[PDB]
Amino acid sequence: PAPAWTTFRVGLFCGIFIVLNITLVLAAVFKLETDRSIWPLIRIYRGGFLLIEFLFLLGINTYGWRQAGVNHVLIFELNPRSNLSHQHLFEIAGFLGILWCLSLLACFFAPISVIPTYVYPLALYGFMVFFLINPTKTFYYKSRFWLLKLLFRVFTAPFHKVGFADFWLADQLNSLSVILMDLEYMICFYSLELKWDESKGLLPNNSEESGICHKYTYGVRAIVQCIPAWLRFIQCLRRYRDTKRAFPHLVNAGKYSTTFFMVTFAALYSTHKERGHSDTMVFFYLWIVFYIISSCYTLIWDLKMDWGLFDKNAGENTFLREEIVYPQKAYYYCAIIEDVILRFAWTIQISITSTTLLPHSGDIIATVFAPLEVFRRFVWNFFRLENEHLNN
Amino acid sequence: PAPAWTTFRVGLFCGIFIVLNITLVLAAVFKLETDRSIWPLIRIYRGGFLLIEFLFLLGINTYGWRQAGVNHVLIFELNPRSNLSHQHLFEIAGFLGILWCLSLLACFFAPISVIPTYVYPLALYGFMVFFLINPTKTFYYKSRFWLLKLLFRVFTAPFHKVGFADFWLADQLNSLSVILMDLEYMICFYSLELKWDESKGLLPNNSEESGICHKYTYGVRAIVQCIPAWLRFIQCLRRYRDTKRAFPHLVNAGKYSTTFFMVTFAALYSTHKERGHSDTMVFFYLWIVFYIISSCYTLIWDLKMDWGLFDKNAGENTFLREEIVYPQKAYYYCAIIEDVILRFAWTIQISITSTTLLPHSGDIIATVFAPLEVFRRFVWNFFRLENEHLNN
Repeated sequence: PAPAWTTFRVGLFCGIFIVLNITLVLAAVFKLETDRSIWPLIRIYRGGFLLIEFLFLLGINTYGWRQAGVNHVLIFELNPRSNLSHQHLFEIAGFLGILWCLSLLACFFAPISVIPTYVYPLALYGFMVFFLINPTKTFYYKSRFWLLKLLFRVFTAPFHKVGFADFWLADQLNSLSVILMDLEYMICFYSLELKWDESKGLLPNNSEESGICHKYTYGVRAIVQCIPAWLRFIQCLRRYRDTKRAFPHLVNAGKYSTTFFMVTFAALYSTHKERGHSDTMVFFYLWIVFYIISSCYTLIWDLKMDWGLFDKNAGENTFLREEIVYPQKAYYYCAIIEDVILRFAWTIQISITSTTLLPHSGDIIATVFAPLEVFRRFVWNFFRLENEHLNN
Repeated sequence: PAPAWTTFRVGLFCGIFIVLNITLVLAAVFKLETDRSIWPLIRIYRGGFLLIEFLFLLGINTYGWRQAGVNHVLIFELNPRSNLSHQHLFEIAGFLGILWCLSLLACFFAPISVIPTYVYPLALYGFMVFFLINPTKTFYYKSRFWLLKLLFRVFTAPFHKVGFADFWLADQLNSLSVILMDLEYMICFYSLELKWDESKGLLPNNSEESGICHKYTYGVRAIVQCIPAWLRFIQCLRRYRDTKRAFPHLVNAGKYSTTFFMVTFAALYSTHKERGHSDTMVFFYLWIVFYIISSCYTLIWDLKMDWGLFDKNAGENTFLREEIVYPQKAYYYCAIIEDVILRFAWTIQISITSTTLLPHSGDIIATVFAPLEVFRRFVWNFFRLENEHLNN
């Protein structure tokens, strides 16, 4: 039984977040001057928005798991006597939303300072990380260090054994590639083009230094995008080498290997089109070919093995598995169809992120389609854990 | 314990109220011009602010009552199957505070509208009164219906039997004469003063006919002040008539008629000042006397019977009673020290809001001195019902 103080905190945070969003929308529509470049602001705050949203739906997921009766503490090897309820996740999400809204509003108005408007985002991300790395024995002194340990163990995956938590968190990271992409963008912007000992902050894009972060002449953007795929590929390879069972781990390695071919081919087509080479169209051709070969194959891995659906022993449960726990079948069907639709959109977003086509529109497309695969992951987790619980 | 939805609603409403208050303060500091008169607006919203503060303090009172272990249900003679915890009062107070802030902000800014400022208070108070008298079976139907029934019982006190709750709310209304005075000010302003078939709203007015609501006319200012005094007076007269006890029911007659004497002398003094007679200062002298015989008499009623301190069997509890249920006597000492200060100020406020003196500064004193008698009565309730429980 959660104390009422937690629920009161949840309500307080939700209300403050709601009004801050409303007033920030009003300030955006009214106070913003239209000539000044605005895109860097969204490219900076998109990561914060994505993380906050993901935390919220993770809380929803754990509440749903607890209500459905799926014993998840044992399969997560979590401590039964010390576990996090959804209310705490809601408080964390609300507090982060409050700080993000305040930071964006302060950047928007900027009454007075020494540096005009480019001081708040760094302090904001610093507050986030200091919350993450808090060494005191407070603020859920169990969850923070546990998450830090899991993150460090994932970051050095090829040496330690891989469990359920390891690959679960790795795949969750696989859907937040926009986080690290925007992080690298902010480093590149703040290190090379931005003059810290300067004023203003509306440098024209006609300048030669402009768009350097947008260009791929260094070639590290593709790598920084495909880190999670590499991590997952090497974890599944290590799992195979440990257990010596070829079929599942090799298929998983293939599914996670298609994406390096994706990004490498997209980058090569990009450099050949900017170089004006005569035969730039063939790499586009095999680009769509790899599109199909990756999408169709991640689809079959998702629907066949992950959820155990479309099985020939379905029986009376047509279009589902013989044994189910969630009573609403329409939720199953909607999840399948939406999963299919957004699977292609996810790799569309990857391609636009790593291709640098349509500078006017590509940023907008990435922005709109970023907060959708996170929703897909949220809905996916339900059925992944129900299947794993039934298998166990 | 209430369902967590209750606490969540309480937190949400409190947070939105805090954020609305702070943004209203910022807008007033920034947007408002100093030259333009603002006093009518604050005189309008004072009543709503006082009511909201009263509801909050009532919630705190009932929480403390339940915690201290006093059997308040029997003493109020309320049904045990339907009682309101502090959280319900908290959510109602937060809701009304939300609409109060929203209406004040709408009056303040008025970005796009047809009627600038002179419809919102009417709509707010109308919705409040409709909420009070909504005949449907929702939104705490029993509490509102019971309160309406007991209000009807109180307003016909000379005919109906008087009880504990009757005189309790009679006293609460006595300390809340400010809302009645402000309501009559609004009524006369809306009927005769304000310019209806015009625009903008408040405009500088220097004519003699302006400020008639600031004037006493003939008696329209004193009588509204002494409505609570007259009501409590006739309640005590009927009580004496039914039980036939001399001491308390006859001293309370002077208790509630001394304020009548004071307001009448205030009216005569203000009229003499308008006439400018030489003998006027004479009525000033007895004024102070008729000031004194009010406050120090009311005081000797409170500490001796209602709270019942200064008992001859005080013993170890210095200047207190021999039996105290509250843990610390520090609250008792604080109450005793604050009662004397706020009682005199209460009488001063009753004098000033009726004598129509100090035109440019008296209203400021009235505004600042309105929201403390509510706090005084909030302090009073604890000890009053505690002593009543001990008497029972």
